[PDB]
Amino acid sequence: SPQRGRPRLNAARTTFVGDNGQPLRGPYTSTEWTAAAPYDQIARVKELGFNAVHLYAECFDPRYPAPGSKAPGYAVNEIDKIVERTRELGLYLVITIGNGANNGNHNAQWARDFWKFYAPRYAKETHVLYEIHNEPVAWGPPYSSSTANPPGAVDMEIDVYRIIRTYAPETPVLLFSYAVFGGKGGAAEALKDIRAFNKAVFGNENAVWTNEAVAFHGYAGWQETTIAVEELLKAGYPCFMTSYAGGLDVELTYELERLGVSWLTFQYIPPTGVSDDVTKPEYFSALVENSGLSWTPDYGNWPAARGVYGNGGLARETAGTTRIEAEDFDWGGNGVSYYDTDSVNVGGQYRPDEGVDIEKTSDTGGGYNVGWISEGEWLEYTIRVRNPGYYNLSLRVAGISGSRVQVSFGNQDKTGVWELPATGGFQTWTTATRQVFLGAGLQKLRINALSGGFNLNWIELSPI
Ligand SMILES: OC[C@@H]1O[C@@H](O[C@@H]2[C@@H](O)[C@@H](O)OC[C@H]2O[C@@H]2OC[C@@H](O[C@@H]3OC[C@@H](O[C@@H]4OC[C@@H](O)[C@H](O)[C@H]4O)[C@H](O)[C@H]3O)[C@H](O)[C@H]2O)[C@H](O)[C@H]1O
Ligand SMILES: O[C@@H]1[C@@H](O)[C@@H](O)OC[C@@H]1O
Ligand SMILES: [Ca+2]
Ligand SMILES: [Ca+2]
Ligand SMILES: [Ca+2]
Repeated sequence: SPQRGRPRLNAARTTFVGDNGQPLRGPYTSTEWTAAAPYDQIARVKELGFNAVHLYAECFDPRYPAPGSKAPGYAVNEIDKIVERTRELGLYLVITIGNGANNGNHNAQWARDFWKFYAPRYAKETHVLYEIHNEPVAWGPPYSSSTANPPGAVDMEIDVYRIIRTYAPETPVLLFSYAVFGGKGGAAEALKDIRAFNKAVFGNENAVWTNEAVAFHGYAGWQETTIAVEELLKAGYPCFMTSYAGGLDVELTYELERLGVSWLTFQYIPPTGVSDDVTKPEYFSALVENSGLSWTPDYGNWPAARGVYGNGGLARETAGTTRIEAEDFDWGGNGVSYYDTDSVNVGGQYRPDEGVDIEKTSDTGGGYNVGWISEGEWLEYTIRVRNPGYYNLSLRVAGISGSRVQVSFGNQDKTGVWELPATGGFQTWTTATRQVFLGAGLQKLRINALSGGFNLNWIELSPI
């Protein structure tokens, strides 16, 4: 069977991982007011490096159970199709209740009845996880405050959890689905909610969860959301991102990858959804490609295996001058993180098992330079620009004759043709500088050798 094995908490207790130990990563679809996305459209997520699908299954009715209100269960035939199609495609599925125009709200009786019907229905589907309710409170913790808008969401979480565990004893549960989860303060407020949940459900405020995690969204922004997640992780509670958007929020994704946290992004499986289509490059694949983000996919060969050389495998951050040694190009290999015309490293130095040609340099500071740079060659360096704006881009270069380079950032040309002066010698060094406008974020710096005949020691960036 291609059916995926039950997700489980990882050893580090940071998130749910799959049957191969890898995080869950995926886009979303909806059966709230539309049919289930076709099989071939769901299949496309496998080629975009994903192994999961977020389903907004049904939208709640605030008026329920008043006359003419829409009851839960209306989409059952469409949800069954999503469950079957994900089963057969070897994908994980996270099912939740959506809100339509009523995000930051819920109807407790509607939620209890929804889960009463659906929990037993998919209990045995080992690829299916249950997320209690999307964004049930405007707009994050503490739900347990008597003045939360609206009140009683923790009672709903408790009640639905018990319903789920009665009929689906082994099914992973994602709790809270906080819209705005930000700062040490946010984590502290979430811990009030968690402690109250745990006391009611486990009889002990400090329960060690075996099959539950905190669902959250990214609307506090990447930095504050990352702080809040790190706090919650330190407190011993796993989490799972279920909805965020920047297109892909590359910055938060990078942080979640570092922290070992699974994620579902708010771009949709075609034909339809309320945001942006995940198969259009401008909303996902190009953002991943341009940034240098990498993970090992469950299916296919994309994204490429690559990353930062040195610096603990983390993106080199700008401030203040930031130096990137030419010899510290990203790992990933020929045609991926660099292109060299011969697979031998002719200089033999520093990285003898990659193709870039590297020699000891006599330049100030010593170390190494890239040499034997031939027309068409290129080198990539994954960096992170905190502050958007104009920077001085400096190349430390040498050459007997003049040469031409062009430098891209996130696959956008920032320099045009850049004529590098002859210095009269391959170890006679000069600094060439050009102003560039850089956008904020994780991005690959690419040196493109338009001609050969120059050596490159290092690259510098500093604000003008
Ligand atoms: O279908 C998914 C939808 O997304 C969920 O909200 C997310 C939230 O989880 C997080 O990721 O932040 C972004 C939120 O997205 C906003 O969601 C609401 C949406 O506007 C509503 O769109 C639906 C409209 O109504 C339906 O239209 C079709 C019709 O046939 C039906 O009867 C209508 O009810 C509604 O009036 C809009 O306010 C924004 O466009 C989007 O950015 C939601 O919980 C889930 O429903
Ligand atoms: O540094 C240079 C190299 O770039 C090449 O062009 O000739 C050999 C020297 O070591
Ligand atoms: Ca070579
Ligand atoms: Ca070369
Ligand atoms: Ca160097």
